Amino acid sequence: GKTITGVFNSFNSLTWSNAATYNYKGPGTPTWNAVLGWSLDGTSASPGDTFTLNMPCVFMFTTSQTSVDLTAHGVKYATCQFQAGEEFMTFSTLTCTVSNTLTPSIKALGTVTLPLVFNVGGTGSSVDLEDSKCFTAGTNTVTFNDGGKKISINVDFERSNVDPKGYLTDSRVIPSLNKVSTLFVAPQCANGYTSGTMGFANTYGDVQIDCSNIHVGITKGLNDWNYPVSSESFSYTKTCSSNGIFITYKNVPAGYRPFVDAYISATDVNSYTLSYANEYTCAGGYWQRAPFTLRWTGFRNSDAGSNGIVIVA
Repeated sequence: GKTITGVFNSFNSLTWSNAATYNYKGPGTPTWNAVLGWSLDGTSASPGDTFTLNMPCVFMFTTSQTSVDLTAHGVKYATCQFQAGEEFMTFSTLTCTVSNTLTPSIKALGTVTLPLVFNVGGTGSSVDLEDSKCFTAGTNTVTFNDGGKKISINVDFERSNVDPKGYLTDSRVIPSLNKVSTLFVAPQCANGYTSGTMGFANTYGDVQIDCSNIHVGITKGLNDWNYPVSSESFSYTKTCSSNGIFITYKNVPAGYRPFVDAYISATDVNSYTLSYANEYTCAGGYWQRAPFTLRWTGFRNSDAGSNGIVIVA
């Protein structure tokens, strides 16, 4: 029937719950539990009606579930659907629907908790690049929307403990494609890069590179969690197979960091290994060829649930 608004009306709590062993409290590190207040009124809301909650800068929900129910006392008065932004968009949403239990008489209240990770960058995609300027370390204000009607809360974010002068890698799962997105940023040559090679290959036949979905570029500095803030182009040659992706670059400018990121499929996405190529000759003669191998593991999923109170009137 109608498309109601203002159901989610309060941002009660936004608290971190380290999913795995991350050594900092960042928005890009799971899991952040958003507790939101909701209220449905039978007099003004009818079964079938629909409401969206729009959540900017939220990458995905760190749960295997595809929906969460608004449940006041073992009873379900609405079903909500998770729509992760991932790499498709900069925001995620909750598309909900009123259940047939919400009769004119019934008024349901309560809270819902939502395991969410933010997108503070991670690839050259327009999506991550915009979302890479969404938060900064320290005290931040996070705002969700319900159709013109906003709910906000303050939260403290910590920067990364990894020193941004060395080589930097990260990884992040994309469930809607069964793909893991990984990143590689060469060590910092403060005055620019003369030459260099950089990439990553699979190890022992479990990893494959999605050649179609690569990004290669240079970043003018980085954001607080060691992710690219912008992707320009520069002078490289590109070799890419389903086995592994490598570039040989030249003629870099001071203040810029070269990076390469790509979609992959590994057998067990919560345990895999990659081999990284690493030469760089700085603007300064410091030629050094330092390849390595890095193992990548899993996150600890959480649950979305709700509780509530009902008033039969």
